[PDB]
Amino acid sequence: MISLIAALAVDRVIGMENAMPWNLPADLAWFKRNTLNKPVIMGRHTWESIGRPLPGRKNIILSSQPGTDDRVTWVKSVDEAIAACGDVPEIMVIGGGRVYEQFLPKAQKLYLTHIDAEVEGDTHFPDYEPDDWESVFSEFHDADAQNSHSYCFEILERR
Ligand SMILES: NC(=O)c1ccc[n+]([C@@H]2O[C@H](COP(=O)([O-])OP(=O)(O)OC[C@H]3O[C@@H](n4cnc5c(N)ncnc54)[C@H](OP(=O)(O)O)[C@@H]3O)[C@@H](O)[C@H]2O)c1
Ligand SMILES: CN(Cc1cnc2nc(N)[nH]c(=O)c2n1)c1ccc(C(=O)N[C@@H](CCC(=O)O)C(=O)O)cc1
Ligand SMILES: [Mn+2]
Ligand SMILES: [Mn+2]
Ligand SMILES: [Mn+2]
Ligand SMILES: [Mn+2]
Repeated sequence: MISLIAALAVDRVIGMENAMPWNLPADLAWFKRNTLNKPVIMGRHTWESIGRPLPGRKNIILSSQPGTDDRVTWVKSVDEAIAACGDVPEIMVIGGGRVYEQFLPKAQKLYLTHIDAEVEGDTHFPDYEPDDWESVFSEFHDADAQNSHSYCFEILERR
């Protein structure tokens, strides 16, 4: 099973200048909770944004070019990325925009954080078709001293 996980600001913005212009520790905790002990697939730009291997996860990087770090696994196509995960229950695709667009048709589950923040961005989550997805979990949180925007965690499953 392939899942996508992402945090989206208003208008589906997911990044700006290879970074994310919000700091929401509760959402990072959610990301860790839902990805630990699973393989994670990311594009090369997201690998450079994260800046180091994510511990406790098999890190698979998509790039057309040879890899430059043997602490992670480098693959050259979508099919190779999936195969490199082996026979696990759930593969997590962690972006960025180009990678989400290629894996969305293959995904059964979306883990989305909707952040109530107006962010100029240069990268968006794919338009997906709402009729294709059932919301199975949602949990809203007001802003607090640690998280400066309200946010909603949602899980959707392909109908
Ligand atoms: N809000 C969130 O949840 C979230 C999550 C992840 C990322 N982001 C943000 O997303 C932005 C980065 O996204 P992006 O769309 O620019 O880049 P991306 O999807 O991270 O990386 C694209 C790169 O991945 C490689 N790639 C993708 N598909 C491939 C394929 N089929 N075969 C081979 N290589 C492939 C290519 O590398 P080569 O050029 O080396 O061939 C391509 O240039 C940043 O702003 C980051 O902060 C946000
Ligand atoms: C840019 N990026 C890709 C990306 C994909 N999907 C996402 N989905 C959502 N919901 N929120 C995102 O921020 C998000 N980010 C990342 C991803 C992870 C990290 C990072 O440092 N993670 C640590 C933190 C553990 C903690 O603080 O509790 C860890 O996991 O151990 C940094 C940048
Ligand atoms: Mn092929
Ligand atoms: Mn197999
Ligand atoms: Mn806000
Ligand atoms: Mn599209």
